[PDB]
Amino acid sequence: SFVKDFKPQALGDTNLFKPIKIGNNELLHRAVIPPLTRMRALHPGNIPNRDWAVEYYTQRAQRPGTMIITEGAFISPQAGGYDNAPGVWSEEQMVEWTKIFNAIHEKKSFVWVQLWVLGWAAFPDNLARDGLRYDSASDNVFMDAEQEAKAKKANNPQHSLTKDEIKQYIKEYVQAAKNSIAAGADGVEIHSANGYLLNQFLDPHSNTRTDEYGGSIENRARFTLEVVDALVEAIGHEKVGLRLSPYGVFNSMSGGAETGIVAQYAYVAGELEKRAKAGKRLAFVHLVEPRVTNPFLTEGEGEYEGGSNDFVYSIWKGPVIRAGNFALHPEVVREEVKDKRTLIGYGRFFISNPDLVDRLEKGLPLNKYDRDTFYQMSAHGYIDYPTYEEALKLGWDKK
Amino acid sequence: SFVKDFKPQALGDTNLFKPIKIGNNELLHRAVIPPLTRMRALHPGNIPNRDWAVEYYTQRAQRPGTMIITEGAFISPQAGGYDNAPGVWSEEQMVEWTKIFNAIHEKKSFVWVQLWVLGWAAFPDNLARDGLRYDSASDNVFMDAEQEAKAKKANNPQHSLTKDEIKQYIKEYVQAAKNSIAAGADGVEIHSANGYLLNQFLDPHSNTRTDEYGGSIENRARFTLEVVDALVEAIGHEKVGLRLSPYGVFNSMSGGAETGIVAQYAYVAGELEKRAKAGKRLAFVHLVEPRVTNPFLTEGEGEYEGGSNDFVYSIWKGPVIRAGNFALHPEVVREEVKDKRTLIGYGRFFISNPDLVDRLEKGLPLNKYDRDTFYQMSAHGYIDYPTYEEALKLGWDKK
Ligand SMILES: Cc1cc2nc3c(=O)[nH]c(=O)nc-3n(C[C@H](O)[C@H](O)[C@H](O)COP(=O)(O)O)c2cc1C
Ligand SMILES: Cc1cc2nc3c(=O)[nH]c(=O)nc-3n(C[C@H](O)[C@H](O)[C@H](O)COP(=O)(O)O)c2cc1C
Repeated sequence: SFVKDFKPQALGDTNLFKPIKIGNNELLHRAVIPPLTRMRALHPGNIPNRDWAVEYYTQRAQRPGTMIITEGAFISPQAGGYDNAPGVWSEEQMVEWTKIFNAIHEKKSFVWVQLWVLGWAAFPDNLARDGLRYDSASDNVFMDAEQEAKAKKANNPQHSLTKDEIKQYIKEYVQAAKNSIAAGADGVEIHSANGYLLNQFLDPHSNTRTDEYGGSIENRARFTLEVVDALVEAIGHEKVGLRLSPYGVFNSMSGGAETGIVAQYAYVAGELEKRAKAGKRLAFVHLVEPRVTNPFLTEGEGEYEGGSNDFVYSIWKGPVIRAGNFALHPEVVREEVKDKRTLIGYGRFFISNPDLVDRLEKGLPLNKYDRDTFYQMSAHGYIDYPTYEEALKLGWDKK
Repeated sequence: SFVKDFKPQALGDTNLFKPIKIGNNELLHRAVIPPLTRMRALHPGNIPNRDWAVEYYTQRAQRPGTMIITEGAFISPQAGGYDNAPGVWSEEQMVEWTKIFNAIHEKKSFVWVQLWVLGWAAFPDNLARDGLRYDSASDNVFMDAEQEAKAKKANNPQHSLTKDEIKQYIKEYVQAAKNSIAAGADGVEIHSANGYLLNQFLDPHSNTRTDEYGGSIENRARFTLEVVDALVEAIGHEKVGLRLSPYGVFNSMSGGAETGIVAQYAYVAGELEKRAKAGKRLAFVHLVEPRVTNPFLTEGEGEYEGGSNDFVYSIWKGPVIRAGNFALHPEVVREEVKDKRTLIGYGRFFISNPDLVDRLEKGLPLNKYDRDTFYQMSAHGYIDYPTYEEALKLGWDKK
């Protein structure tokens, strides 16, 4: 059905439909598809789903000029740990990502691969099966009880990375960014949000290191800015973006309770503008809003309103994509895009509305999403959500 | 005359007239008199002006319940360097500050002494006369040409403080805070703004030290937070406040051009809320707005609007006094005091309008200020600006 009690509002008279250029791409509108894990990749191999992934992405690439950021893709085996999310390190994987990049491009939209490394959010048993370590910034703080039980049972203890092992993750990040560009992607987004490895080094609760990768604002951001610097040398700054969640608490990050958290992220945004001055301005900064602190909570659960992402605008002066509970609040978006360099990420509603960009333009109803197939190895709940027309021929009240 | 083309607006229906408690004081309204140097103290001795200072302060303390922050007062001889600003280290000085504190208190208003240390803004010749060093965070960066000529001619070179000399400034800060409280002040404001010593240690352009007082966000804030910590142990946190100017460029500070500047100040605001959690919440944070980047520029000159002070509210959760070009913009104040823990500092217009708080309440015209007696050793331009009544009996159009 459509979202029952929502009152749509057309947004076509707003800057959400003005073109803007991001990197080398000329978006026709500013609604972007933020990275969404769906768990349909194939085990063994972390292969993009050979039966349904081109159609899913082809479908969401339908309104021309859309920026699409893929699911997070693992840069290498040690970076992974979930059997059914895709990676971007092997030939077999790059043969199905090429097919996907081309079909999006057939539709004249654009595609940015999110590079993902799990840290302590990985399942330590999977990793153990495969001979891999269970990594994190430190080893005396664990994500949670379940993860702790899981590592003891796999007998795969959490491991504090050595400098030489951080350096190998910087080697795999560069390779995986060269492989995505070589296969046809328009750019890569570095995932340094949502409690995954890079964010475990940025946060004071998960990073209790004493070396130059922890213990100060400057040392906690170091691994994230080496990765930005190696990928801007490897493939160019117009092909790189950075996702950050300042106030997120998913996967045991501190959020707003750490009184130091605005300084930690202000510092990253400042270094990123330092580089802009020296010529190397990244394509965009992507921010998860505090209005969603964990994406597995229903819209309106875990709004963190003792803090705001607006500080970033004072420091970074380039395009900002913002994501988090914007589809059921077009009144909030209308205000937000009055800013001229703000793009809006719509995540749960791009799952359920393949044609979200026309619905937003025209003010049409929105298809409800089914939270039970967000992760399922099915086509159902993946490629079978209907466009408005189809939902009308289906008679989703209105027939 | 009155400010010719201004259109007053009564503000009595706003939160600028709701009581609020700051430290131990219960302000009857939220317009506060920010620290204003006027150069009427006596040489030798840096004595408060024995003929006109009680009347000036008595006059501005007229509407009951006003918070008054004094002129900056030098904590000790080495902290000074201007002959005619007052200090708070000797018995002769404390005998005239007592008289002043009592007359403000007679009027049932409150008085907070600003503790001041000059660093490189001092005149190096004066200091040389007296046997004093010309201090700063470092010695290979000088404030400007004039200051540089002045030090060479006095042959009083800029000196990088040793740790032991920072420690002696922390001893004099505590003493001068105990002397003001012992003489009757309601509290002290630490001046760590406007390019003076503590702000020379906070800023990356003036602080090129390699030790633990420079070279990182954490080390540049260290001298400012030891001073906060020594005064909260010496006289209690409800008696201490901190003034900061994030975007100021007066006295050669970086302002908005340093891409690191929001992180540097976010970090100070975070440590200040860390302490609040441990019980020791300071009385207030006082911020100079970017709408005035140097106070010797006319209203509307040097507005810095590529940055905002609103980040501080995300981090510090206690009272905030904001100051900077608010008297000719009551429409901006109306919006700003919708926040429930915001006080407004009015500086050039409290010079010229002894009764500013009633004029603001009632929407009356404003007396122009005379910028040539801001610093003069005269009563004229100090205690002879008229109240509205007197300006009407004088016939300042309307008679
Ligand atoms: C099912 C699902 C999977 C997600 N997986 C990822 C991911 O791969 N990488 C990422 O950065 N964010 C991930 N997110 C977060 C979304 O990108 C987005 O920040 C948030 O859901 C947007 O809020 P919204 O859905 O209210 O628009 C995921 C969200 C959903 C709903
Ligand atoms: C004549 C004069 C002297 C000043 N001296 C000081 C001082 O002693 N300490 C301080 O922190 N600010 C000083 N200031 C700055 C004001 O406190 C205030 O931040 C700024 O002038 C307020 O802006 P406004 O005058 O537009 O209200 C001075 C300002 C003036 C106009």
